Amino acid sequence: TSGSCKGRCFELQEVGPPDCRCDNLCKSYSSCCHDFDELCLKTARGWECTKDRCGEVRNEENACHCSEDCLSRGDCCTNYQVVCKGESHWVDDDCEEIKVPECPAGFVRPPLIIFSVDGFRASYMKKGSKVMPNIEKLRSCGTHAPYMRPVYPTKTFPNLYTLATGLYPESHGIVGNSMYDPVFDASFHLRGREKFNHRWWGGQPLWITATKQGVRAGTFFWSVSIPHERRILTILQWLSLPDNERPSVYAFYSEQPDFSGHKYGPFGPEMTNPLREIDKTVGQLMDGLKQLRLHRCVNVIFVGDHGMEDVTCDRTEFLSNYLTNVDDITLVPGTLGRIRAKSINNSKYDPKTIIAALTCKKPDQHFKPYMKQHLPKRLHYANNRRIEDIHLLVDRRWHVARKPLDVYKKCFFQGDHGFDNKVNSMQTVFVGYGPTFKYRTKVPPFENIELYNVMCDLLGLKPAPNNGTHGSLNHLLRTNTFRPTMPDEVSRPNYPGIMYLQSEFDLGCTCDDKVENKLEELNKRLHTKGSTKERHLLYGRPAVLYRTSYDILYHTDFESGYSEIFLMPLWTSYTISKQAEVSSIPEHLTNCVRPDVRVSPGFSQNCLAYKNDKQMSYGFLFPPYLSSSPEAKYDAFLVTNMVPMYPAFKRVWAYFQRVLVKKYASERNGVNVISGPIFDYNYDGLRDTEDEIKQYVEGSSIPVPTHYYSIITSCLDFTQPADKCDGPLSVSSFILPHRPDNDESCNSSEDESKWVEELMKMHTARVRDIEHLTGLDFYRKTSRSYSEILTLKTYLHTYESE
Ligand SMILES: *[C@@H]1O[C@H](CO)[C@@H](O[C@@H]2O[C@H](CO)[C@@H](O[C@@H]3O[C@H](CO[C@H]4O[C@H](CO)[C@@H](O)[C@H](O[C@H]5O[C@H](CO)[C@@H](O)[C@H](O)[C@@H]5O[C@H]5O[C@H](CO)[C@@H](O)[C@H](O)[C@@H]5O)[C@@H]4O)[C@@H](O)[C@H](O[C@H]4O[C@H](CO)[C@@H](O)[C@H](O)[C@@H]4O[C@H]4O[C@H](CO)[C@@H](O)[C@H](O)[C@@H]4O)[C@@H]3O)[C@H](O)[C@H]2NC(C)=O)[C@H](O)[C@H]1NC(C)=O
Ligand SMILES: CC(C)(C)C(=O)Nc1cc(C#N)ccc1COC(=O)N1C[C@@H]2CN(C(=O)c3ccc4[nH]nnc4c3)C[C@H]2C1
Ligand SMILES: CC(C)(C)C(=O)Nc1cc(C#N)ccc1COC(=O)N1C[C@@H]2CN(C(=O)c3ccc4[nH]nnc4c3)C[C@H]2C1
Ligand SMILES: [Ca+2]
Ligand SMILES: [K+]
Ligand code: NA
Ligand SMILES: [Zn+2]
Repeated sequence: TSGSCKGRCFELQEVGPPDCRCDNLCKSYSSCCHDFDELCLKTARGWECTKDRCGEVRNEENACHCSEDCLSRGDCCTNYQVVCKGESHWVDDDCEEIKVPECPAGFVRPPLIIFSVDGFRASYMKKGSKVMPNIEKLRSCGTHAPYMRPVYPTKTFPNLYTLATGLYPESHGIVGNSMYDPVFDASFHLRGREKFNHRWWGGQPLWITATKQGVRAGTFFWSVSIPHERRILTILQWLSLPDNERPSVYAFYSEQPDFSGHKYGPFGPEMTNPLREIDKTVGQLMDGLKQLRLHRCVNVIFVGDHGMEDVTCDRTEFLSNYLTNVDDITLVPGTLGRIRAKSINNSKYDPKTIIAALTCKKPDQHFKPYMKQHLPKRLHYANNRRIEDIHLLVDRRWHVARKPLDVYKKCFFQGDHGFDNKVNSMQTVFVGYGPTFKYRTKVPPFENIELYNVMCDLLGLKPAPNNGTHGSLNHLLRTNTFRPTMPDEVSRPNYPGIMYLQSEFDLGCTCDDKVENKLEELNKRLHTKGSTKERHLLYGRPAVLYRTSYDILYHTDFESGYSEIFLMPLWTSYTISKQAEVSSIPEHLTNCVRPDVRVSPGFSQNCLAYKNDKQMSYGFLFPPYLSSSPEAKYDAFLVTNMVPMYPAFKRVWAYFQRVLVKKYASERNGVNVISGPIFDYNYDGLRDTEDEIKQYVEGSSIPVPTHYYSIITSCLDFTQPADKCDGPLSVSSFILPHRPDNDESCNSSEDESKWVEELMKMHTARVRDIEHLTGLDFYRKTSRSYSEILTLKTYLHTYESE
């Protein structure tokens, strides 16, 4: 470490060791040159020009300069021009639209500066507005969302690395603020050097995507000791490098307001200061850019990782209050719980009994236990060996801790984060400002997984495969690199006619249906042939994006895509107008299941299988309850409308079909509903192939769904009915887990009106989540632009307050 940093402070291109370093990571590696702080971390005279300093003789020891050569040397204090040249601060200037990039010669593309702020809760934009004039100018003049949804867990590393990669934590591998990997036999902590081993960090983050494609990056790590002022001056110096050396993408990171927020709560009186400070740093950057003539050239993204909630020690739940075998578990504690065996050499560890002991045990309990595969699918928090089989979702405002000793042998804090990512307090911020973003534009809330695609667009890069839906944020941008196209249908449907006689079927099924007009039979003929298909299929048939064998089946009240491989529909589509009336399954038709004369015995389910199977009953995708007439109801009992359902789950499903659909049709002015099965036995969030199914209705080839979905669409303008909508659509969807019990809902021994809807809300989902899980592609035929449809497909209905 004997070498010098002279003239190589914060050098971008790296050197070969044991040879001393001068970059942000050097303190962490103990590899800094002995003159690092002296040369690279000057502080003399502070950060601002004062009037007396103007035009001075250059003293190389000052932190920044007011000397005449400073603009060209690229190292003035950010307020130099204001003080020494009578320029105005960036914030005081009117905002003027940036129609085209106004860049100095040599700039091949507008730079991107990612200004990331830790714990910057969405509502600070309104609530701290009086003290954040620079940020508020960015926000009102550029493009902003009311809030941006983080990913689960709403911790710092999982979310910054999601921003950088477009990946769910389960895919990028940073699934928590601390992690045990069972194959590394290693722990990853906020403290320590293990976290610096590359083996934890999957996917391809923006700085690597940028390099691999010939675009240079400034640092995406800043030392905690390096003050924010020196961080801004470093970015400003790099922006003054020669064309061949100068990076195109930059990052800034603020520890605030998160650092304070943990101490004082999200709205503690001590929070106003951190917000003033962040604002001042933004002011410095914008003043700096304006000096360099870059303030109408650079795209600036102001983005937070997660919000902040009120959490205190006395609001902790202790596992020792639930389990007696509390010493046989390791818990990752806090705003989420992850339990594994304290030792794998122990074959006396039983997760089922742990779960059981943690379920609805206290009238008011503030967490809920889940096997990871049972977590709401919208959290995408299962497909990683680092995520423990046992998970606890903790209520907002609470903590889980193992024993009382852990909170008083380790009250300090008033704020925390990490809860479910639909929680209002966890929402964070997005503002984009620059030539490539729109002018004075509000966009709807979106998920942070979408940004990697946009940052690649902004930089002319081709994104690595990721979890955003590329095009879903084209409406943020003035000019678009990416023009999305609908994927091609892989399998085209069959359209079978009447090909089988009743007596050919031997399904163990029975129906009371043999009751004694010519016009009446041509009417019904037109039905089985797609007459009301434009009423029940409002957005075109979904496209199957994989290779398979399936039949389109028309009926009076509904239309389906019936899979000959899975022996049940992939999808069933139907419209319930506001006027539509509910009826009951008449008594003689309770056990009614009818063969479908369009589909072979061999590609049909049978009732026998359901008899012999003591666990499994069955339900219907189009609900009998909602048939338009007594004759049409017979359609609802076709064996091709049937699906396997646990009796426990039928309680949920029956309430949704009998009560909730009609309610939605009344509130929304008609709804269109597409429901179907989902198979995700390997919990990867993607459609299972046949050979992945772990469970069949006993002694049959009838596969059992892990989940059931519905997509419920209507007109955004609810003065128009769902079936005659001229403009933007409105959607909400869910993916309900197909479970043999209702342990998840503590009050399920009450009437369905007390719990079912609360459960469905918990399992709300994006249409895009259902697409991954089914291999289907929806909304193929609408009057809407494809970009708008992508936005709709990424929409999540969250059921939170405002
Ligand atoms: C969100 O977006 C992401 C990104 O697009 C989606 O994830 C992708 O999904 C693909 C499908 O699951 C998957 O493709 C597979 O890749 C296998 C090789 O994987 C390596 O290479 C890639 C490319 O560089 C790399 O990204 C991978 O990185 C993973 O693994 C390491 C750890 O080992 C981590 O550093 C990293 O975080 C990442 O981990 C994640 O992925 C793995 C699985 O890949 C998970 O297990 C982890 O939990 C974690 O989430 C890897 O370095 C490739 O071998 C596969 O090919 C198999 O299948 C094809 C079918 O086409 C077939 O030709 C072969 O038979 C082959 O099977 C053989 O191997 C089997 C497995 O051992 C064996 O059982 C068989 O018998 C066969 O011998 C496959 O193509 C892709 O890797 C990931 N990418 C990422 C970044 O995660 C994700 O699905 C999206 N999510 C949603 C909800 O939509
Ligand atoms: C992997 C990495 C470097 C974190 C990353 O992706 N960074 C990235 C991507 C983009 C983007 N896109 C934009 C900016 C960046 C900026 O990163 C950085 O300089 N750092 C962020 C780390 C946060 N941190 C903590 O110790 C911490 C831990 C637990 C906490 N709870 N509550 N507050 C916490 C703070 C050290 C800071 C170093
Ligand atoms: C630069 C980057 C990748 C954004 C980063 O710092 N990421 C990050 C932030 C935090 C934190 N906090 C925690 C973990 C991570 C992820 O780590 C990684 O994947 N890597 C970082 C290692 C740095 N490195 C070097 O050879 C090196 C470079 C510069 C040096 N100066 N002095 N000694 C040095 C040694 C190989 C990189 C692999
Ligand atoms: Ca799957
Ligand atoms: K049964
Ligand atoms: Na229950
Ligand atoms: Zn924090």
